[PDB]
Order: sequence, then structure tokens, then C-alpha cells
Amino acid sequence: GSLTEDGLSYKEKFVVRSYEVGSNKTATVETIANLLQEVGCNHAQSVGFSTDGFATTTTMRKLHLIWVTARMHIEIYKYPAWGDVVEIETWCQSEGRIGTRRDWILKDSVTGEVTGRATSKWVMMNQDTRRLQKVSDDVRDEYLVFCPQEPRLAFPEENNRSLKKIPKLEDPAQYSMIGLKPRRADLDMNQHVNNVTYIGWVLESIPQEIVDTHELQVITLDYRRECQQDDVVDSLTTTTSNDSQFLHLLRLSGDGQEINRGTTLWRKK
Amino acid sequence: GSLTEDGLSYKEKFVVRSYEVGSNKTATVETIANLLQEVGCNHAQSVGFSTDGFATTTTMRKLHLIWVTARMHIEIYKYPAWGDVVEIETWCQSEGRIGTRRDWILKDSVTGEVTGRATSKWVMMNQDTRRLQKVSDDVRDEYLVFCPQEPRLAFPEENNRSLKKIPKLEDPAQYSMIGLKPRRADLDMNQHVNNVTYIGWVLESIPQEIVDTHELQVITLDYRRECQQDDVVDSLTTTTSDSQFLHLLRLSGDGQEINRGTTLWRKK
Ligand SMILES: O=C(O)C1Cc2ccccc2C1
Ligand SMILES: O=C(O)C1Cc2ccccc2C1
Repeated sequence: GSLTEDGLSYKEKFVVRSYEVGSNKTATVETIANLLQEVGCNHAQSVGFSTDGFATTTTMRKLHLIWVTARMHIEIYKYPAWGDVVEIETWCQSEGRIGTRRDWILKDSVTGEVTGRATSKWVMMNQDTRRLQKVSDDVRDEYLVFCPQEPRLAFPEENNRSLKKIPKLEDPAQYSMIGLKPRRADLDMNQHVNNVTYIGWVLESIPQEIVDTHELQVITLDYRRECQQDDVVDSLTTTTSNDSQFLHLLRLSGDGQEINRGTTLWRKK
Repeated sequence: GSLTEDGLSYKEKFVVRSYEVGSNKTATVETIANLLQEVGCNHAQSVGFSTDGFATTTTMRKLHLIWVTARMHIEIYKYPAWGDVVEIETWCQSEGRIGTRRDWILKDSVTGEVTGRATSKWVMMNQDTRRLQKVSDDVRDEYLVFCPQEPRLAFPEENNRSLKKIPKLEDPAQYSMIGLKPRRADLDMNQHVNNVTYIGWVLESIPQEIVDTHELQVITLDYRRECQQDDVVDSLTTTTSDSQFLHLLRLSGDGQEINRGTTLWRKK
């Protein structure tokens, strides 16, 4: 992978692996999400961010601040097959004092055709207190050096799906998967549950018949609170709709504290 | 990746990814195992095996036969760090009518130093009845075309660890992790639990203090029966000693054995 000519975005190619594909012999949405994470991390390393596992700037480390994901939104038009090469371009942009965004575009490397796109929203947090806060001027100035100054959005459309408010699912859920728990492979280098694991947990409560007859087109997921390595999660889903739509909720198995909420949209194969 | 000059082995390089590393910022043993699986599948594709999830020969498809893993044995001397390049060479060899072996050698791509090695034993099974079988003359002849004819072993040492018998752990286990279950990401393209998932389940019952103070040097794992996608597993571990452990995976309800194994760990 490498930064582009203007130094304001980064591109990397990936060959889809045998163990990364599902039933259709195409990459799962969790494989796609892991590739988005990887190209994002390689871009951060290329522009001087930390390699400790939290990717922080110089001012962030002094003030014990970290970035945390607030939302992930992915839209896939075609999933790459085993052995195919996918090229992914990624870039960041500040959004004033609210937080920052990392966007991605996925392409079929052979044809140059766009096969997917994604956007993520990040908020600043004190690493010790876990309290959210606004982005300071000094941090905003560091971002200006590696981000485009004119808006560059993977989702330009008017008041598009990526910014839509997600409601809270009401009991009883139509479907559920209970007692989900992370194993060591689900943790990152800092012993936190990997963001991609929550996508897998959301999808666990989609009935197998839907997975067999449809393809996932869109997933939007809010991150409210972390699942700790000793926590247990219940995954709830209710149909809201030739396209099937679902509302999702992940909550702690005991007291029912919300950890994530989301929506998915699926198209018949 | 590519077949070597003599067409009898295959090599591929991998750049270690951010999400593939553990606390030490080095690749986990499950990441290593996934890379061994990938280079094995790319080698099978390069010599004419099927690309439908079950790497099968022409005479195996006719008779509805598949290969199933009986044992995996991995020894790691150094784990590659995030961003490092590891080169892996793999090859197969028939073992008469018993079954076949796939072996691997892992190297640091920059220095050429061997950083790990692995060996796996495979047995033939009828895909419909699930009944184990001996290797027929016609399949042995097909293997002879892409395998070295003189013995080539990743583990040559006299009566070495890779062939050692593993005993069955007796209750009460010293440690346990119960109620483990596969999610969709743990399944392969044919909806079977991926072989690497069982390694993760074995390791779940190793106390966190050991993982924090030691590095895994050797893991030997027998595969007795598959965990179905709707099954629940208990992972049991007992110290037998460097720290050494005996492992057992069994169904959460009736206690049917699915795997047994051993691990050896060295202090960091
Ligand atoms: O974690 C990251 O680096 C981003 C990529 C990714 C993939 C799945 C969910 C959230 C996010 C945010
Ligand atoms: O499944 C395979 O292809 C082989 C590689 C691998 C990795 C972990 C456990 C078993 C095996 C056998």
C-alpha cells in the first residue's frame, strides 16, 4: 500500500483468502470490515500516527486522549470472490469540533469499477476517565496536514442513509441469539473487543433462511458502550420491511444495558 | 505465491495485519494457523485440485470422498510482528494407505531464518456416510505426481513430539471455559466449523496469567469429531508440568469428545 501522489489519501490491494469467504465463495461483510480496518491502520502509520494500537497524535498522547468509533456504515454492491484482488482507497476529514470521519471506496482492481463504499464517525475520549469530549484546536491543526481541505465524502447524496437516526428495538424481539461472548481472537492488541466482532454479533440473530436467499447490501451500526472481555451479549433483530430490512440491538445478557444498535438492508440473490 | 522450480512444493509471502496480532504486537497462533491453511489451499489450486471448499482429486469426486484432518502439530520459534513479512513453504506426501501429510516451514523473509514449522495428518472419508477409509491405489497414483518421492519431513527428529500419543484428560479439570459456540465467521465456505476455530477453543481455558507471562512454543491437536454449527463446546485444561498442559474439548451436554491436545509454553 501507499499514499497517493498528493499525500492526502492511501490505497492498498488485497487478495481474498480461502478462509475469508462464505457460502457464495465471496468475502463476508466481516472480511470486508477487517480489510477496511487494515488499510485505515496502514494509512495512519504512513502519516506519523502511533503504532501502540490506539493510533494517536503527539498532542493526544500528552493529554491521554484516544479516538473511539461512534458509527460505521458500509454499502457493498458486489463482494469479491476467493482469489480476486480488491483495491481500497481511504482518507480522513475533520468535522469541526464534533469529531473526525474516515471514509473508504472499494474497487474491483481488474475493471476499476466501484464495488463498495464506507464511512465511519469517530469521537475523542479521555483514555483514563472514558469521558467523551470535543476536538481541540491543536488536534484539528494536526489533521489539516494529512486531510483534504475541500469536502471529500464517500456518501455525498442529499440526507443519505449514513446519517439516519436509528431507533431502539422494543421487546419482544422477533429473533434473538443469546449468550454471545468474545474469545481471545476477538480482542485487539490492547485487549479490547475488535470493532468487527460487534458486526458478527449483530448478524448472528438474522435467520439463516435470509442469509441463504439474500445478500447484505447496507449495514449501519452505532457503538454506544464497549463489551468488556468478561461480558456476555444478547443479539436481537426485528424485521422492519424484494428487499428485506431489519432493526438490531446488542445488549448485555444480564441487566440489558445497550452496547450497539443498527439496521441492515438485504437484497434477494 | 507460486510452485517452486521443481513443481513439488509451493511458497507464499504474507504481510502481518494489524488485526492479526495479540498483546505482544506479534501474530497469534490462530493467525499463523490461518496462514498455513491459506498457503495449503493455494498450493492445492495450483496443482489441479477442486475449488469448491473440498480440495478433491478427479477420482475422489467420482467416489464421493474427501480428506479430513486427523492431527495438526505446530512449533513456533518466533512470531512475526505487525507489518513483518513471513514466507511459508508447503508440500504434501502420501503415507501409503494410512493417509497423507501436509508439512510447512515458516521463515523470516528478510533474514531467511526458520521461525516455525508444522505438520498435519489427513485421512480419507466418504462425504455421505462420514465413514473413515484407507487410501486407494488410484488416489495414491495422483499424489505421486505433485509430491516428492523421497521422504521430506518438517519433523525429522527421532520419535519426535509430532507423533506422540495424547492421553484423555480426567475430571476434574484444573481449568475450564464452558458454553463456547461457533458464530458464522467460524464457518468455512461449506458451513463446517473451520479447523482453526478448535485451536482458539482449546486455548480459551489457559489462564490469562500464563498468556501474559509465557509464549506458546508447541501445540499438538487431535480431531476426533466435528462440532456442528448448532453444537456447544466445553474447553478443559490441566497443567502436566516451561509450562505444559493437557487439553480436552467436549460437547457441553453429554460430554462427547471432539478434540484432545497438548501445549508447551516458554517464559517470555
Ligand atoms: O475500526 C476501524 O479501524 C474502523 C473500520 C471498522 C470496521 C468495522 C466496524 C467499525 C470500524 C471502524
Ligand atoms: O485446515 C487445513 O488446511 C490445515 C491447516 C490447519 C490449521 C489449523 C488446524 C488444522 C489445520 C490443517
